[PDB]
Amino acid sequence: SPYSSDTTPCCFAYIARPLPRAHIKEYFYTSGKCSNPAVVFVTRKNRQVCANPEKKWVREYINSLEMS
Amino acid sequence: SPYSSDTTPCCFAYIARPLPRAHIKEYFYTSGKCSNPAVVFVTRKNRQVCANPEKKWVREYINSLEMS
Repeated sequence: SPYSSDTTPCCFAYIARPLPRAHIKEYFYTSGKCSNPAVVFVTRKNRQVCANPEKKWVREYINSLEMS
Repeated sequence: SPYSSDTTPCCFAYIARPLPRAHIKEYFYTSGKCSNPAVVFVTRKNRQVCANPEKKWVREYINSLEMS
C-alpha cells in the first residue's frame, strides 16, 4: 500500500494515564510521519487510543503485549 | 465522540493532480488539527485520497460534489 496522497492513521494527543496492559489489547505506532509519533493502544473496545511513545510505561506495555 | 487521546483521521501528502470529480465520490476534510489540513476525496475505491485544501480545483470539486 504505497502511501502517496491519502489518509494517514496517526494519533493527536496521548492518553494522560498508563493504560493498564490488562484493559488494552494491542498498540499501533503511528505511521511515523505526522508530527505526532506514539503508540495507539487498541484496548478492549480497541478505539485507537494513543499513549505517547516516550511516556516510559507505554513501552512497558508494548513489550508486555504479545503480537496476536 | 469526544476526541482526547486516540487516533485522528488526517491526510499527509496531497495528490499532485486535480482528481476529476467524476472519478471521486466524496471528500473528507481532515479533523482540523494534525499539521496537515486538506480534503480527502473518497473516490470510487474511496481510499481516503487527500487533495490539498488550497489547491483551487479542490474546492471546485468539493462544492460540485453533493453530500450523499
